[PDB]
Amino acid sequence: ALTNAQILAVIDSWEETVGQFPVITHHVPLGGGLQGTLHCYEIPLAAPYGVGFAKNGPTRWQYKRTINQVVHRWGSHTVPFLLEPDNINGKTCTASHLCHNTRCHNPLHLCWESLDDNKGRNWCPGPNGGCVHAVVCLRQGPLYGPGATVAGPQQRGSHFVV
Amino acid sequence: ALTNAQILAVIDSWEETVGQFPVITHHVPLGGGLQGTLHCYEIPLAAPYGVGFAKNGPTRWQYKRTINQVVHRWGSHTVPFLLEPDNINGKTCTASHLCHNTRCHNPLHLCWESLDDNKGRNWCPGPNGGCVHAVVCLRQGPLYGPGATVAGPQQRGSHFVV
DNA sequence: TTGACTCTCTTAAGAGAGTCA
DNA sequence: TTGACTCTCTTAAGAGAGTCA
Ligand SMILES: [Mg+2]
Ligand SMILES: [Mg+2]
Ligand SMILES: [Zn+2]
Ligand SMILES: [Zn+2]
Ligand SMILES: [Zn+2]
Ligand SMILES: [Zn+2]
Repeated sequence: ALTNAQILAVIDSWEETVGQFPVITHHVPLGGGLQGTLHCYEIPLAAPYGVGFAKNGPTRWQYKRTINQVVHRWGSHTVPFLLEPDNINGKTCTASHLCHNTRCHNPLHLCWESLDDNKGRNWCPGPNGGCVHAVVCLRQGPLYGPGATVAGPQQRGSHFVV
Repeated sequence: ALTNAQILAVIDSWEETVGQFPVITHHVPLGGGLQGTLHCYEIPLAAPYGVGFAKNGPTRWQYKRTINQVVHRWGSHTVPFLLEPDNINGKTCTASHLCHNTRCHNPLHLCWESLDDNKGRNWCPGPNGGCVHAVVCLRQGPLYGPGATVAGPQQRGSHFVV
Protein backbone atom coordinates (compact mmCIF):
# COMPACT_ATOMS: atom_id res chain seq x y z
CA ALA A 1 0.00 0.00 0.00
CA LEU A 2 1.09 3.61 -0.57
CA THR A 3 2.71 5.07 2.56
CA ASN A 4 1.65 8.32 4.18
CA ALA A 5 4.70 9.98 2.63
CA GLN A 6 3.83 8.67 -0.83
CA ILE A 7 0.26 9.96 -0.50
CA LEU A 8 1.55 13.39 0.55
CA ALA A 9 3.80 13.33 -2.53
CA VAL A 10 0.77 12.61 -4.77
CA ILE A 11 -1.12 15.52 -3.21
CA ASP A 12 1.89 17.81 -3.69
CA SER A 13 2.33 16.92 -7.36
CA TRP A 14 -1.42 17.41 -7.90
CA GLU A 15 -1.28 20.86 -6.27
CA GLU A 16 1.79 21.80 -8.34
CA THR A 17 0.01 20.92 -11.58
CA VAL A 18 -3.43 22.39 -10.74
CA GLY A 19 -1.79 25.62 -9.55
CA GLN A 20 -0.67 26.22 -13.13
CA PHE A 21 -4.22 25.89 -14.55
CA PRO A 22 -5.73 29.16 -15.85
CA VAL A 23 -7.01 31.22 -12.91
CA ILE A 24 -10.36 32.82 -13.69
CA THR A 25 -11.86 35.58 -11.52
CA HIS A 26 -15.64 35.19 -11.03
CA HIS A 27 -17.98 37.64 -9.30
CA VAL A 28 -20.60 35.69 -7.33
CA PRO A 29 -23.64 36.25 -5.12
CA LEU A 30 -22.96 35.77 -1.40
CA GLY A 31 -26.54 36.17 -0.20
CA GLY A 32 -28.01 39.19 1.52
CA GLY A 33 -27.69 41.18 -1.71
CA LEU A 34 -23.88 41.15 -1.47
CA GLN A 35 -21.35 40.22 -4.15
CA GLY A 36 -17.98 38.55 -3.70
CA THR A 37 -15.11 37.19 -5.79
CA LEU A 38 -13.89 33.62 -6.30
CA HIS A 39 -10.70 32.59 -8.12
CA CYS A 40 -11.18 29.26 -9.88
CA TYR A 41 -8.31 27.15 -11.24
CA GLU A 42 -9.98 25.68 -14.32
CA ILE A 43 -8.92 22.49 -16.09
CA PRO A 44 -8.74 23.04 -19.89
CA LEU A 45 -11.71 22.23 -22.13
CA ALA A 46 -9.69 19.77 -24.25
CA ALA A 47 -6.49 17.76 -24.18
CA PRO A 48 -3.82 18.31 -23.00
CA TYR A 49 -5.17 19.01 -19.51
CA GLY A 50 -1.97 18.86 -17.45
CA VAL A 51 0.53 16.26 -16.27
CA GLY A 52 -1.33 13.28 -14.82
CA PHE A 53 -4.82 14.37 -15.93
CA ALA A 54 -7.25 12.77 -18.36
CA LYS A 55 -10.94 13.13 -19.13
CA ASN A 56 -13.23 10.16 -18.49
CA GLY A 57 -16.49 12.03 -19.13
CA PRO A 58 -17.89 15.33 -20.43
CA THR A 59 -17.20 16.95 -17.04
CA ARG A 60 -15.33 14.10 -15.31
CA TRP A 61 -11.55 13.76 -14.99
CA GLN A 62 -9.05 11.45 -13.26
CA TYR A 63 -5.55 11.90 -11.88
CA LYS A 64 -3.02 9.09 -12.44
CA ARG A 65 0.43 8.42 -10.96
CA THR A 66 2.61 5.32 -11.32
CA ILE A 67 4.47 4.40 -8.13
CA ASN A 68 6.89 1.47 -7.87
CA GLN A 69 5.55 0.12 -11.18
CA VAL A 70 1.89 0.20 -10.04
CA VAL A 71 -0.64 2.53 -11.66
CA HIS A 72 -2.81 4.43 -9.18
CA ARG A 73 -5.80 6.49 -10.27
CA TRP A 74 -8.22 8.81 -8.45
CA GLY A 75 -11.13 11.04 -9.35
CA SER A 76 -9.52 14.37 -10.18
CA HIS A 77 -11.21 16.30 -7.32
CA THR A 78 -10.67 13.59 -4.67
CA VAL A 79 -6.89 14.02 -4.37
CA PRO A 80 -6.90 16.77 -1.66
CA PHE A 81 -8.75 14.35 0.63
CA LEU A 82 -6.67 11.17 0.32
CA LEU A 83 -5.62 11.37 3.99
CA GLU A 84 -9.23 11.77 5.21
CA PRO A 85 -11.88 9.19 6.14
CA ASP A 86 -13.75 8.13 3.00
CA ASN A 87 -17.21 7.63 4.57
CA ILE A 88 -19.34 9.21 7.30
CA ASN A 89 -22.64 8.06 8.84
CA GLY A 90 -22.52 5.07 6.48
CA LYS A 91 -22.38 7.33 3.40
CA THR A 92 -19.55 7.68 0.86
CA CYS A 93 -17.63 10.96 0.94
CA THR A 94 -17.67 12.99 -2.29
CA ALA A 95 -15.73 16.02 -3.49
CA SER A 96 -18.12 18.98 -3.24
CA HIS A 97 -17.58 22.23 -5.21
CA LEU A 98 -18.14 25.24 -2.97
CA CYS A 99 -17.74 27.37 -6.12
CA HIS A 100 -20.25 25.29 -8.14
CA ASN A 101 -17.80 25.28 -11.08
CA THR A 102 -17.10 21.69 -12.15
CA ARG A 103 -13.91 22.42 -14.13
CA CYS A 104 -12.41 24.17 -11.09
CA HIS A 105 -9.81 22.13 -9.19
CA ASN A 106 -8.86 24.79 -6.60
CA PRO A 107 -8.67 22.78 -3.33
CA LEU A 108 -9.73 25.93 -1.43
CA HIS A 109 -13.03 25.56 -3.34
CA LEU A 110 -13.63 21.89 -2.40
CA CYS A 111 -14.92 20.02 0.62
CA TRP A 112 -15.44 16.32 1.39
CA GLU A 113 -18.94 15.26 2.42
CA SER A 114 -21.90 13.00 1.67
CA LEU A 115 -23.58 13.31 -1.73
CA ASP A 116 -26.73 14.66 -0.04
CA ASP A 117 -24.73 17.44 1.70
CA ASN A 118 -22.97 18.15 -1.61
CA LYS A 119 -26.21 18.46 -3.61
CA GLY A 120 -27.90 20.57 -0.94
CA ARG A 121 -25.40 23.40 -1.36
CA ASN A 122 -27.05 24.15 -4.77
CA TRP A 123 -29.96 25.80 -2.89
CA CYS A 124 -28.13 27.41 0.05
CA PRO A 125 -28.84 31.13 0.60
CA GLY A 126 -25.09 31.67 1.02
CA PRO A 127 -22.61 32.87 3.65
CA ASN A 128 -24.26 36.32 3.88
CA GLY A 129 -27.84 35.08 3.42
CA GLY A 130 -28.27 32.51 6.19
CA CYS A 131 -26.01 29.54 5.42
CA VAL A 132 -26.03 27.02 8.30
CA HIS A 133 -23.50 24.57 6.84
CA ALA A 134 -20.88 23.89 9.51
CA VAL A 135 -18.26 24.03 6.75
CA VAL A 136 -19.55 27.33 5.40
CA CYS A 137 -20.54 27.93 1.79
CA LEU A 138 -18.37 30.29 -0.27
CA ARG A 139 -21.36 31.57 -2.20
CA GLN A 140 -25.12 31.45 -2.61
CA GLY A 141 -26.22 28.33 -4.46
CA PRO A 142 -26.98 28.82 -8.14
CA LEU A 143 -30.51 27.36 -7.69
CA TYR A 144 -31.48 29.40 -4.61
CA GLY A 145 -34.62 31.47 -5.08
CA PRO A 146 -38.41 31.42 -5.52
CA GLY A 147 -38.32 28.71 -8.14
CA ALA A 148 -40.49 28.37 -11.23
CA THR A 149 -43.35 26.15 -10.08
CA VAL A 150 -45.94 25.66 -12.81
CA ALA A 151 -48.87 24.53 -10.64
CA GLY A 152 -49.38 24.38 -6.89
CA PRO A 153 -51.43 22.13 -4.62
CA GLN A 154 -55.07 21.90 -5.68
CA GLN A 155 -58.15 19.65 -5.74
CA ARG A 156 -61.29 19.66 -7.94
CA GLY A 157 -63.57 18.31 -5.20
CA SER A 158 -63.74 18.20 -1.36
CA HIS A 159 -62.16 14.75 -0.70
CA PHE A 160 -59.02 16.20 0.92
CA VAL A 161 -57.73 18.38 3.77
CA VAL A 162 -54.09 19.46 4.15
CA ALA B 1 -57.29 10.93 -22.83
CA LEU B 2 -57.56 13.54 -25.51
CA THR B 3 -60.68 15.55 -24.50
CA ASN B 4 -60.69 18.10 -21.65
CA ALA B 5 -63.84 16.33 -20.42
CA GLN B 6 -62.04 12.95 -20.50
CA ILE B 7 -59.09 14.48 -18.59
CA LEU B 8 -61.42 16.01 -15.94
CA ALA B 9 -63.08 12.60 -15.54
CA VAL B 10 -59.65 10.97 -15.01
CA ILE B 11 -58.76 13.57 -12.36
CA ASP B 12 -62.16 13.11 -10.63
CA SER B 13 -61.89 9.27 -10.55
CA TRP B 14 -58.32 9.53 -9.20
CA GLU B 15 -59.37 11.96 -6.49
CA GLU B 16 -62.28 9.72 -5.44
CA THR B 17 -60.02 6.63 -5.12
CA VAL B 18 -57.12 8.43 -3.38
CA GLY B 19 -59.71 10.06 -1.09
CA GLN B 20 -60.35 6.58 0.31
CA PHE B 21 -56.68 5.87 1.08
CA PRO B 22 -55.93 5.76 4.83
CA VAL B 23 -55.33 9.24 6.27
CA ILE B 24 -52.15 9.27 8.36
CA THR B 25 -51.34 12.28 10.52
CA HIS B 26 -47.69 13.40 10.47
CA HIS B 27 -46.32 16.07 12.80
CA VAL B 28 -43.55 17.96 11.03
CA PRO B 29 -40.93 20.66 11.61
CA LEU B 30 -41.89 24.00 10.06
CA GLY B 31 -38.66 25.84 10.78
CA GLY B 32 -38.25 28.48 13.45
CA GLY B 33 -38.65 25.87 16.19
CA LEU B 34 -42.33 25.44 15.27
CA GLN B 35 -44.25 22.26 14.44
CA GLY B 36 -47.28 21.60 12.24
CA THR B 37 -49.63 18.77 11.26
CA LEU B 38 -50.07 17.24 7.80
CA HIS B 39 -52.71 14.68 6.79
CA CYS B 40 -51.27 12.34 4.17
CA TYR B 41 -53.48 10.04 2.09
CA GLU B 42 -51.18 7.02 1.82
CA ILE B 43 -51.33 4.33 -0.86
CA PRO B 44 -51.25 0.82 0.72
CA LEU B 45 -47.94 -1.00 1.19
CA ALA B 46 -49.07 -4.01 -0.84
CA ALA B 47 -51.71 -5.01 -3.35
CA PRO B 48 -54.53 -4.23 -3.67
CA TYR B 49 -53.77 -0.48 -3.81
CA GLY B 50 -57.04 0.89 -5.19
CA VAL B 51 -59.02 0.94 -8.41
CA GLY B 52 -56.73 1.91 -11.27
CA PHE B 53 -53.45 1.74 -9.29
CA ALA B 54 -50.48 -0.59 -9.64
CA LYS B 55 -46.92 -0.59 -8.30
CA ASN B 56 -44.10 -0.36 -10.86
CA GLY B 57 -41.28 0.13 -8.35
CA PRO B 58 -40.47 -0.02 -4.63
CA THR B 59 -41.92 3.50 -4.21
CA ARG B 60 -43.32 4.05 -7.73
CA TRP B 61 -46.95 3.61 -8.83
CA GLN B 62 -49.03 4.19 -11.96
CA TYR B 63 -52.70 5.06 -12.53
CA LYS B 64 -54.46 3.36 -15.46
CA ARG B 65 -57.85 3.91 -17.16
CA THR B 66 -59.50 2.46 -20.30
CA ILE B 67 -60.90 5.27 -22.51
CA ASN B 68 -62.31 4.68 -26.03
CA GLN B 69 -61.24 1.00 -25.58
CA VAL B 70 -57.58 2.16 -25.19
CA VAL B 71 -55.49 1.92 -21.99
CA HIS B 72 -54.10 5.30 -20.84
CA ARG B 73 -51.47 5.24 -18.05
CA TRP B 74 -49.75 7.94 -15.99
CA GLY B 75 -47.33 8.20 -13.09
CA SER B 76 -49.57 8.00 -10.03
CA HIS B 77 -48.71 11.50 -8.73
CA THR B 78 -48.97 13.24 -12.15
CA VAL B 79 -52.75 12.96 -12.54
CA PRO B 80 -53.68 16.25 -10.75
CA PHE B 81 -51.62 18.17 -13.32
CA LEU B 82 -52.82 16.63 -16.61
CA LEU B 83 -54.17 20.03 -17.76
CA GLU B 84 -50.89 21.85 -17.05
CA PRO B 85 -47.90 22.42 -19.34
CA ASP B 86 -45.62 19.39 -19.12
CA ASN B 87 -42.42 21.42 -19.33
CA ILE B 88 -41.06 24.73 -18.09
CA ASN B 89 -38.08 26.63 -19.49
CA GLY B 90 -37.25 23.48 -21.46
CA LYS B 91 -37.23 21.27 -18.34
CA THR B 92 -39.64 18.42 -17.68
CA CYS B 93 -42.32 19.10 -15.09
CA THR B 94 -42.40 16.63 -12.17
CA ALA B 95 -44.79 15.88 -9.35
CA SER B 96 -43.12 17.22 -6.21
CA HIS B 97 -44.05 16.06 -2.67
CA LEU B 98 -44.37 19.02 -0.33
CA CYS B 99 -44.84 16.48 2.49
CA HIS B 100 -41.69 14.50 1.56
CA ASN B 101 -43.84 11.29 1.85
CA THR B 102 -43.69 9.17 -1.36
CA ARG B 103 -46.73 6.99 -0.54
CA CYS B 104 -48.83 10.09 -0.04
CA HIS B 105 -51.15 10.96 -2.92
CA ASN B 106 -52.93 13.97 -1.33
CA PRO B 107 -53.01 16.57 -4.14
CA LEU B 108 -52.92 19.28 -1.49
CA HIS B 109 -49.39 17.98 -0.77
CA LEU B 110 -48.22 18.03 -4.44
CA CYS B 111 -46.93 20.64 -6.85
CA TRP B 112 -45.74 20.54 -10.46
CA GLU B 113 -42.24 21.90 -11.08
CA SER B 114 -38.82 21.17 -12.52
CA LEU B 115 -36.81 18.31 -11.01
CA ASP B 116 -34.29 20.88 -9.72
CA ASP B 117 -37.06 22.81 -7.86
CA ASN B 118 -38.43 19.49 -6.55
CA LYS B 119 -35.06 18.28 -5.24
CA GLY B 120 -34.23 21.64 -3.68
CA ARG B 121 -37.16 21.46 -1.27
CA ASN B 122 -35.24 18.71 0.64
CA TRP B 123 -32.98 21.43 2.10
CA CYS B 124 -35.49 24.26 2.54
CA PRO B 125 -35.62 25.82 6.04
CA GLY B 126 -39.44 25.66 5.88
CA PRO B 127 -42.44 28.00 5.96
CA ASN B 128 -41.51 29.33 9.44
CA GLY B 129 -37.74 29.31 8.91
CA GLY B 130 -37.26 31.37 5.75
CA CYS B 131 -38.71 29.45 2.80
CA VAL B 132 -38.66 31.66 -0.33
CA HIS B 133 -40.40 29.19 -2.66
CA ALA B 134 -43.15 31.08 -4.49
CA VAL B 135 -45.28 27.97 -4.08
CA VAL B 136 -44.57 27.70 -0.37
CA CYS B 137 -43.23 24.62 1.38
CA LEU B 138 -45.47 22.78 3.85
CA ARG B 139 -42.54 21.80 6.10
CA GLN B 140 -38.82 22.18 6.66
CA GLY B 141 -36.91 19.88 4.28
CA PRO B 142 -35.74 16.62 5.89
CA LEU B 143 -32.11 17.34 4.94
CA TYR B 144 -31.95 20.91 6.21
CA GLY B 145 -29.17 21.48 8.71
CA PRO B 146 -25.43 21.88 9.30
CA GLY B 147 -24.42 18.72 7.43
CA ALA B 148 -21.68 16.27 8.40
CA THR B 149 -18.70 17.43 6.34
CA VAL B 150 -15.60 15.32 6.97
CA ALA B 151 -13.00 17.77 5.61
CA GLY B 152 -13.14 21.38 4.49
CA PRO B 153 -11.13 23.35 1.93
CA GLN B 154 -7.39 23.06 2.44
CA GLN B 155 -4.02 23.18 0.69
CA ARG B 156 -0.58 21.89 1.61
CA GLY B 157 1.43 24.51 -0.31
CA SER B 158 1.00 28.18 -1.22
CA HIS B 159 -0.28 27.99 -4.82
CA PHE B 160 -3.98 28.81 -4.25
CA VAL B 161 -6.19 31.67 -3.11
CA VAL B 162 -9.92 31.65 -2.45
C1' DT C 1 5.18 5.60 -17.13
C1' DT C 2 2.27 8.49 -19.66
C1' DG C 3 -1.65 10.53 -22.60
C1' DA C 4 -6.02 10.34 -24.73
C1' DC C 5 -9.44 8.17 -25.40
C1' DT C 6 -13.13 4.20 -24.29
C1' DC C 7 -16.88 2.02 -21.16
C1' DT C 8 -20.21 1.54 -17.17
C1' DC C 9 -21.72 2.79 -12.26
C1' DT C 10 -24.05 5.62 -7.71
C1' DT C 11 -27.67 8.32 -5.51
C1' DA C 12 -32.35 9.92 -4.60
C1' DA C 13 -35.62 13.01 -6.29
C1' DG C 14 -38.37 11.64 -10.36
C1' DA C 15 -40.35 8.69 -15.17
C1' DG C 16 -42.17 5.24 -19.43
C1' DA C 17 -43.53 0.65 -21.07
C1' DG C 18 -44.24 -4.84 -21.40
C1' DT C 19 -45.93 -9.56 -19.48
C1' DC C 20 -49.25 -12.33 -17.86
C1' DA C 21 -53.92 -13.71 -15.68
C1' DT D 1 -61.33 -4.38 -18.39
C1' DT D 2 -58.86 -4.55 -14.37
C1' DG D 3 -55.10 -6.26 -11.41
C1' DA D 4 -50.35 -7.54 -10.21
C1' DC D 5 -46.39 -7.99 -11.41
C1' DT D 6 -41.76 -7.33 -14.60
C1' DC D 7 -38.14 -4.33 -16.89
C1' DT D 8 -35.41 -0.06 -18.04
C1' DC D 9 -34.98 5.25 -18.25
C1' DT D 10 -33.91 10.74 -16.59
C1' DT D 11 -31.35 14.22 -14.12
C1' DA D 12 -27.31 16.45 -12.12
C1' DA D 13 -24.49 16.24 -8.23
C1' DG D 14 -20.92 12.59 -8.06
C1' DA D 15 -17.60 7.69 -9.18
C1' DG D 16 -14.18 3.15 -10.90
C1' DA D 17 -11.87 0.69 -14.51
C1' DG D 18 -9.97 -0.93 -19.67
C1' DT D 19 -7.28 -0.33 -24.16
C1' DC D 20 -3.48 1.01 -26.92
C1' DA D 21 0.89 2.82 -28.11
MG1 LIG E 1 -21.63 20.13 -5.65
MG1 LIG F 1 -39.49 15.90 -3.79
ZN1 LIG G 1 -13.64 27.26 -8.04
ZN1 LIG H 1 -24.44 26.80 2.94
ZN1 LIG I 1 -48.62 13.99 2.23
ZN1 LIG J 1 -39.39 26.18 0.66
